[PDB]
Amino acid sequence: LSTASVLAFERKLDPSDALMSAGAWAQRDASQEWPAVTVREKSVRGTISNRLKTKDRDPAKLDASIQSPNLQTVDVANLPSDADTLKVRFTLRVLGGAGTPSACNDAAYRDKLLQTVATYVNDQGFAELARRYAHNLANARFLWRNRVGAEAVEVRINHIRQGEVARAWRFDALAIGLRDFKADAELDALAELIASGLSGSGHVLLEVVAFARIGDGQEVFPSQELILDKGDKKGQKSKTLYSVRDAAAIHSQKIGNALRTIDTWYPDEDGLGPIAVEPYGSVTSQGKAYRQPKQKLDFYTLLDNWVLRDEAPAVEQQHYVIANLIRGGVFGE
Amino acid sequence: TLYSVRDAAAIHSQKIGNALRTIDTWYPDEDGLGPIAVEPYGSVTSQGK
RNA sequence: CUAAGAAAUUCACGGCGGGCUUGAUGUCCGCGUCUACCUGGUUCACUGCCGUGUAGGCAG
Repeated sequence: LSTASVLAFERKLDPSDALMSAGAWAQRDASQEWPAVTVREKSVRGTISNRLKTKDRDPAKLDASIQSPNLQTVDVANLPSDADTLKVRFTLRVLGGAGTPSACNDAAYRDKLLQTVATYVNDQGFAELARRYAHNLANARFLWRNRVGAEAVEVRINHIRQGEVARAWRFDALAIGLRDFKADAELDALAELIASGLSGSGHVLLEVVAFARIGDGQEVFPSQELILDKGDKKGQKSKTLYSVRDAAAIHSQKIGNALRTIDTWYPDEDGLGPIAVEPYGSVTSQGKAYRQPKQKLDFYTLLDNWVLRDEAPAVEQQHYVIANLIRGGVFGE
Repeated sequence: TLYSVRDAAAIHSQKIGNALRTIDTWYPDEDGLGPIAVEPYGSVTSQGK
């Protein structure tokens, strides 16, 4: 018996597009009304400071190229000059039961995966993965470049049942560390709530409110809208920021990628900090191919070893595999 | 067109940032001119050199 | 059984120097607005001396 070839693990822990507004610190308690940060426009005259060749380039050509300016046009977004706090608000559906997919060839593989995910729900419900998701919510990983340089970052997490509240935590993202993962009673409570929310025990819907003193007038960093620019259609414009209806927003993909930094046992290194959890797991910015497929430590070959040969490595690799299936994606080519 | 914000005339942030980093006094030409801005291929483009 | 399935995609920046917009002018002529009226609106379903617990007689 072989396994299914067309498989589609689905999205789970879906965050919303984070909207940004701006106001003053210590009046953040009664703040549901702050005006949105909007993407402004300005012009740039710069030099050319990139690396330049010494072969097949004329001396007069590079003398004419360095000494002539570059006049591009970019987008920015700043806080107002009397507002020193970047508010970031988003919601987070926690669905439940990310084990089984909904695209399967083999019925025997599908209920076999149901057998092993019911085994994992039986012996221990989602505890350390819930710890790591609740701790990424606890600090400000969703604040990417908004985090560094801030003197005070607060995370407030409310839970939704009806037009009312169920619990109101309060997390100090400066006091809560960045690298070494610990556990505390509020973090235990949030990890327990979404621990119920992950194993299909019902419906969990959260909304997270963040605050950050940066300083009045400073640069915020919404995400960047992409463009191909392959050859022709060069353009007067660069740095297209991302927006919604009249506000500066962060993509769902990148705040989800901020939620999915779990793996501390990748085989390349273990003291540099965690990386992003994905098959062929390697962060995009570094470019170094972490989690080489020629070892047994993929999601592909490891799932093929774990569902046919019925053997197992240590429990942390299974935490990585269960984080892969909570992540979603494609198994097989 | 002059740069502005809501109801206020403004200087860009990078113009102030350029005026802060005018430090370099060891470009190999001379000390007769003075400090220029720190830059790779350190170029005062406003005088074309 | 949602054209099924899924995705960090980026870091840096000096726009600037200069200028004569000016000359001249007829907005005109004429006109019918008129008929009738209940604000008691409660101008807070309320303001005050007996004990600051529903515990009192006034042209309220």
